[PDB]
Amino acid sequence: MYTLNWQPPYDWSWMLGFLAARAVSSVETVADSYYARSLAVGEYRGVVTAIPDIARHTLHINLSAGLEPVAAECLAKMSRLFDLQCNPQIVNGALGRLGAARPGLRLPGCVDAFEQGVRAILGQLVSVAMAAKLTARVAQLYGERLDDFPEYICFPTPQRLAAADPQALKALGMPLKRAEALIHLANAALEGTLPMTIPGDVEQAMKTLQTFPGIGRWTANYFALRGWQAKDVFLPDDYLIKQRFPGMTPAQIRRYAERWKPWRSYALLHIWYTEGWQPDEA
Amino acid sequence: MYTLNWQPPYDWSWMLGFLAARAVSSVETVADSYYARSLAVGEYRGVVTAIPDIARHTLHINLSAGLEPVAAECLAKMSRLFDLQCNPQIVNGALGRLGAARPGLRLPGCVDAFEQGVRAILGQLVSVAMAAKLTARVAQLYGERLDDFPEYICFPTPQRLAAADPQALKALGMPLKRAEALIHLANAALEGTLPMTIPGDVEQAMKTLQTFPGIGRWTANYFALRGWQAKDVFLPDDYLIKQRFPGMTPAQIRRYAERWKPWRSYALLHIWYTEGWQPDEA
Amino acid sequence: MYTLNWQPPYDWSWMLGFLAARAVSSVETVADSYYARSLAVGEYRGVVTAIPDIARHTLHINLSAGLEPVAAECLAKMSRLFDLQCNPQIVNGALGRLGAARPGLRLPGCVDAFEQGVRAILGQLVSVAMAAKLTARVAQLYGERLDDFPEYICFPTPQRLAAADPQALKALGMPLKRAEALIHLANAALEGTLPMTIPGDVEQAMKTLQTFPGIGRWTANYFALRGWQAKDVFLPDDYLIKQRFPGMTPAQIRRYAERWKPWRSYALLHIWYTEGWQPDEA
Amino acid sequence: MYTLNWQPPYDWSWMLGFLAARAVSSVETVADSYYARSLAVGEYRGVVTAIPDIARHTLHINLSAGLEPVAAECLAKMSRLFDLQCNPQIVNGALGRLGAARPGLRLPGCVDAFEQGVRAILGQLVSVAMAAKLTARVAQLYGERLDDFPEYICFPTPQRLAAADPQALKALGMPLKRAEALIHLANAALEGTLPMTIPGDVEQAMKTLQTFPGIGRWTANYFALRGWQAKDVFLPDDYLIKQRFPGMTPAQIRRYAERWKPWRSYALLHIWYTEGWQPDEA
DNA sequence: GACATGAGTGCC
DNA sequence: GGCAATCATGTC
DNA sequence: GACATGAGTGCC
DNA sequence: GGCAATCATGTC
Repeated sequence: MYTLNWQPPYDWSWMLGFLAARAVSSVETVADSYYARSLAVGEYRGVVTAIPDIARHTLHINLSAGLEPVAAECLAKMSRLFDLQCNPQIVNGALGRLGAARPGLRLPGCVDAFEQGVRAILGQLVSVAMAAKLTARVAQLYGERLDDFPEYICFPTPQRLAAADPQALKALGMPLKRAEALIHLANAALEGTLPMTIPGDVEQAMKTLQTFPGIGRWTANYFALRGWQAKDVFLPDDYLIKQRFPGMTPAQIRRYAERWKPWRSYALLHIWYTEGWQPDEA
Repeated sequence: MYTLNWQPPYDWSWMLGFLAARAVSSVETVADSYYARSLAVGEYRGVVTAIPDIARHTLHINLSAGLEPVAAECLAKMSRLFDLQCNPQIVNGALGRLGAARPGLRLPGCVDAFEQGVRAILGQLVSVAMAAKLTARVAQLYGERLDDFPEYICFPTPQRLAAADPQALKALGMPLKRAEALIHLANAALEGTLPMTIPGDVEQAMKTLQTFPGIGRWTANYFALRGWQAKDVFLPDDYLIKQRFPGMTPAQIRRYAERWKPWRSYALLHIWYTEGWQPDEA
Repeated sequence: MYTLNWQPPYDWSWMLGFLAARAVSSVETVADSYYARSLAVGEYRGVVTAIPDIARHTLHINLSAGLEPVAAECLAKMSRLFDLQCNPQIVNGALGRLGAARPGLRLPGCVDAFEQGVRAILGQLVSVAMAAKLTARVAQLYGERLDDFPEYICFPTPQRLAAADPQALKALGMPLKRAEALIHLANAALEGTLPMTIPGDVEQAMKTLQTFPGIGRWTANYFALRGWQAKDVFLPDDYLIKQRFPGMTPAQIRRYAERWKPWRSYALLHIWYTEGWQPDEA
Repeated sequence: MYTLNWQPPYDWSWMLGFLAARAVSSVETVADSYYARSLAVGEYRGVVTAIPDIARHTLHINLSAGLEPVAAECLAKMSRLFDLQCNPQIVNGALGRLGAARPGLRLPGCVDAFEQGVRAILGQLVSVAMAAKLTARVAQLYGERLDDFPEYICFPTPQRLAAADPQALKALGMPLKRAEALIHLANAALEGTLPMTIPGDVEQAMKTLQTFPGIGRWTANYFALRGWQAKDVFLPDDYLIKQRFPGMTPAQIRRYAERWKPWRSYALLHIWYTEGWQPDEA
């Protein structure tokens, strides 16, 4: 129905693949040719379906009737999720060899900063697959089911999770601390204390984010990267990243990563997805 | 040349007139058949042209090339400015009598919360046409002029204002306290403390806003109304509103306005634009 | 055994009466010729007896064996409770007529500032008689009994009250907020945040005290007066004072009392103890 | 004139030696048989003279005419300075072997926490003799000369040091952060933030102190020991202490020191004044 | 991974 | 020796 | 209009 | 009494 453009190349299989690994049952549905999920903009709700068109370098977006009133916001959330803004020539030109194997690579965003904030926290310690499980369990117990599309459920809203009983969330498979970290976030979301869009000083904002309980530096970075689509953040505390920089302390990795400014976020994605990558034999 | 929907009726004449009066020279061009303004989204920028199609309840948005990479957000920004989501048959069904004269009334949003915040501040105590002229100076001094369209210039950014010399701001025609309010506001925008989108608890967010130097309740209320497009806020401290409710205290005005919950903002605009309106003998 | 002197005149009759009215059962005992109470200084506990000898205008102080190791402090405490440093000639000479009906008048101090802090809060609203009874129940429930004097019980320490159950204190016949105020006051004392001795800037010190939940301007003033024996503070919010200055508002009473600087605390006691008194209608 | 008791044994030779090496010229005088210093309690000033009587197990105190109105507090001040409360049988029964060589060891206190605070900071990273001269300058540059004893000057008051040129102090012989440490300490003293008497939670109180500029864990430890006469603190970060535990780290020392609870303050003193001391090689 | 403890360094 | 910036431990 | 004072009122 | 909400009032 609605259509947006993007600049080639765009590695849709890599992206869909990435979203598929982390998809949340009842919330999203990922296939090799499309992506679809529940979505709530204020009191408006429905199902969004994104269908890429390679030959045309266009993305077709359909919205169920309930979302039509806020169509444009839905589109903007979709464009942030898929990084339609990216100019591969600029980024690939800057990274050189690091991104030559997958020039279509994009930064997987999100459709809602609050949701991404919840996703990032439950992503702590556990595995990608396991986090998706847990999130799926939190969506289950706290999300609203779409009247018009029963199969789908909306990601839990801030007001709902802010009222949740720490004990209940704990019961789902997380320490009490983690559950408290979630409740605190929902409240910050309600008060306007959790930046919902990228802030002017990502560094300062991430720092402030770290005063939140349950949110350490890994969570704040990963959150800025996904929740804000911050393009210049590396994840030196990341598990897989420690594996890509054998025997290197976080500050070492951070300093090494500096050579990729101002597209560090993109370099991170490349390192993550380069099987045998290893620092330069220098 | 994208297109967005709107439900009828929609009083474009009234909407353009509202924006026209507050149009900031070099930023916005307001004619009776179209709206156009410079627009900056991150590093992306250009000019936006909005053309209403009464013919079939549609809004045609044109984007210059420099904004195409972020077309989606641009459209979202416009939908918030023109209140495209509004279902007038629902609002007027609630306001009844009060909105029967101008059923096509809409809430004039903004295209950026920070900009709107700056406008709210520079709108304090002075006349409408005055705030406009004054704001245009600020835009002229701290704005980034477009290369694609030289005639236009982008609204100041938070980093540019956060770094402004207070006195230099004062010299433009405002007290120092106001020049300082702007600077604080920009900082808050820089570190993610100024909610850029409507928060879950508008009351709470407004309370917090009032702790900002230069921001009192009238400014908070007004900011929430236009900056977040909050639909249920009234301005009992407004100059004109006080005239509409002869000899009533803010609390009394607010008690009275409760009859229009949950659409107090619409009620507010109708009362603002209804010369000679007076309260019932309730 | 121990002896401390004073400068005449001293209205022991009044001093003992005042104290007798506010005496806490099991804690203090007030006769017409002597005063006595339980007393703890660190881990040193015992009973103190003070017998004033008008004839030789000296104060007889006897100490149970348990306090002998910290005798001097016990002495300094009795001297603050009885204001033996007072030079009646300097005060009665700076007050004129106000201090004539009883020039022996002394500022009734306290034996421990935390204790006085508790007494100040429990003294809120209720009569002097009820405050006493209420304070008696707090002592009985959290107090420390002296192994050598089972009739006597030590006033609750911060360690016990800081750990107290809000509902337990409430059950003694006080609002939940008052109980919460006590618990907080205790924590401050544990943390070292409650001035246990008169601070250089009583004004600033009191202002800070008012940020304590449950402590308003009245409690702070009365606390400064009794707990720090600050000699220049008035109680313009005091109920009885309000009646001594009919028609006047807090600040007017406060503007009037400035005439008695820097001995406003004494003036307060005098105006307090003169049923007739009334201001001079300027 | 006034007499205070103490329990044997009491190493007066050592005590006076400790105070003599830290004696501030113009403030205090120390001799083989007595101690004497300026003393200010409110607007009352004068000279205090302490003379020990070994025959009677007593300390004789003499006050100059200007301190008589507050004699008892003066006495209490001397008692805290000379640790008259100490029961050597208890401390030695606990320290065992460690204090067997000088069972008359006492904890040298102070006559005022603020002063002690100032001395703690002025003694940072310098020799006892230098801190003495340095403090001496500070005393003369901001003190209160006694009219009845011209060569004696009262230690600077918090108000006087609060309102002091941060450069003038530097001039006397200290860094910039050094003088700012004083000025801050003074303000804290003016508003009642610096505990003047031992708090119920020494650990927590010290933690807060470390948030004071210029006041680190060492000063906070040494301040608790001398200014509050806390009896169970230790100084693992002390230069001399480190050498008494060759190699060991602040945490290891700290842990070995626990064997002396609840009298670590005493253990410390014995270790400071026992040269060839070294822990059990075990 | 978040978080408090503790321990290098290393500079005014 | 106050004080900012890392690492390495060790529960939750 | 923001923003300190200061009062009233009403409900803990 | 504490305290939040509310209503002038004077200043910038």
